[PDB]
Amino acid sequence: SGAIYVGNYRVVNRHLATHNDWANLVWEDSSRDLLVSSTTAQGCDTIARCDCQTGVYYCSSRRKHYPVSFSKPSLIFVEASEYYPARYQSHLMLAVGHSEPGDCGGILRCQHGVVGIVSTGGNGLVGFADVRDLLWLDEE
Ligand SMILES: O=C(NC1CC1)c1ccc2c(c1)OCO2
Ligand SMILES: [Zn+2]
Repeated sequence: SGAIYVGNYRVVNRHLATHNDWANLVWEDSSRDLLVSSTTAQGCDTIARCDCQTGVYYCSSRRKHYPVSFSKPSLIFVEASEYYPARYQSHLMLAVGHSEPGDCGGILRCQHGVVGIVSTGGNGLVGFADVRDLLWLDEE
């Protein structure tokens, strides 16, 4: 599990999105596994506007932050998880690391701030849903 809190906006994996998230929807995309919902109390995180391929992610199926090199956001054949079938996911940045289903929502961060959240995990690869192209989060 896990969310980003960029102001009064909560960023989560679309597949972990709660009834409250859907009842306070702002934007969602199934091909990315992203959804953003409105909050009443403000959060403590900032989004990265950059082309970094290095950072640190949180891996809940280990309780560790791991430093990683990660691939640029792309259309990636993911395969059967507990929460999706085998399929392509868009804007998925890839790194070599531990990612099980429940790791989803772990933050990937660089020197520029939050890069994205864990979305995918298979064959010793962790996949992150990029949020860097979503420029509209910082304002409004
Ligand atoms: O190891 C993977 N998981 C599923 C095969 C079981 C995996 C397969 C294809 C990918 C990928 C990850 O990231 C870029 O495209
Ligand atoms: Zn960066």
